[PDB]
Amino acid sequence: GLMQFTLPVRLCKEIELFHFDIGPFENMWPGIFVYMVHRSCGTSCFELEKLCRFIMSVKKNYRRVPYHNWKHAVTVAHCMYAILQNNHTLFTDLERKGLLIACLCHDLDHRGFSNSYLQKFDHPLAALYSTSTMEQHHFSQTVSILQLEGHNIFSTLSSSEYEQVLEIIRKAIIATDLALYFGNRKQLEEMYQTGSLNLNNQSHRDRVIGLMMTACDLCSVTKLWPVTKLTANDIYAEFWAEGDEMKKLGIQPIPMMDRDKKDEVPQGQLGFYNAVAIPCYTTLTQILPPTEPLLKACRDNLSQWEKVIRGEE
Ligand SMILES: Cc1nc(OCc2nc(-c3ccccc3)cn2C)c2ncn(C)c2n1
Ligand SMILES: [Mg+2]
Ligand SMILES: [Zn+2]
Repeated sequence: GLMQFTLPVRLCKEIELFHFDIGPFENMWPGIFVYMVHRSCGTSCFELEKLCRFIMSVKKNYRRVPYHNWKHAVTVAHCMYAILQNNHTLFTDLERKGLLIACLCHDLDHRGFSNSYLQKFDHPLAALYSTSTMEQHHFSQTVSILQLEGHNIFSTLSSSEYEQVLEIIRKAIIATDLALYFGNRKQLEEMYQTGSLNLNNQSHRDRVIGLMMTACDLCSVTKLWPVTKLTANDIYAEFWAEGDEMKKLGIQPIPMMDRDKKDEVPQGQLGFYNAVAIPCYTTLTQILPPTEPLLKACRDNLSQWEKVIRGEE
């Protein structure tokens, strides 16, 4: 009970900032997550022993893929920590509990391939889950790990609080299917502008948590430029492997995934910032004003990709 995680001074300070990078020391990432749960949620949200066992089972179930790996899990949870800490009073006790766990679990057992690739391959997961294929898998893997002996971090919740938190997690993880983000953000855009947005309406809160999940998931575009740029290499290492596997099925991949079209990456990043990232953080900032630093960092990174295209880097 009296056992805090403490971080070295630089991390204790920088972890509070949206643009924090969790570092290359994998052994510190569990501690960083527990620290974040303790500050976000409280020192008795979870039994430390069960939480430590849950974290290590989650870690084991992330694969050694270039991008959709344990580092991404913890990175996405940190962005959620920063959103929750800057919006203290807007979220319930259950939501704070559920959303850091959701973020840690959101890409469990990811193979480095898109929903499209699984469907074109005719992977068994594409028969079991016809839409949001990997995301329904990720939720399935989260429930599996929660049911291991000694891994039920929610055991101290009442029956209906348990049902509510697993429902928060399920929706939060499904919302990371980027195919669903575009319509979710359009509806939030409409609701905010006509003034119908009501955070006491559960269907509206679901939508806002969905958008928070997209914001945390895309948060590589909200880091300092050297982090954004080096993370983009890991992102494209997966896309280009998927592209190779598309070519093995006799399907020309989209250019994003074709390593033969590396030269078009900077123009492809502009499209991504303009069509996905900037609109994501703009609507998030309209709904949750203290998340503005994410939008500001995203715009700075857009300007850096604009400089790459102008051959100034
Ligand atoms: C940082 C980042 N970038 C992404 O896509 C960039 C992207 N490159 C292209 C492209 C590249 C080369 C040639 C032609 C087109 C298109 N587009 C959308 C992401 N997609 C999902 N996530 C999480 C992403 N995060
Ligand atoms: Mg995912
Ligand atoms: Zn993700």
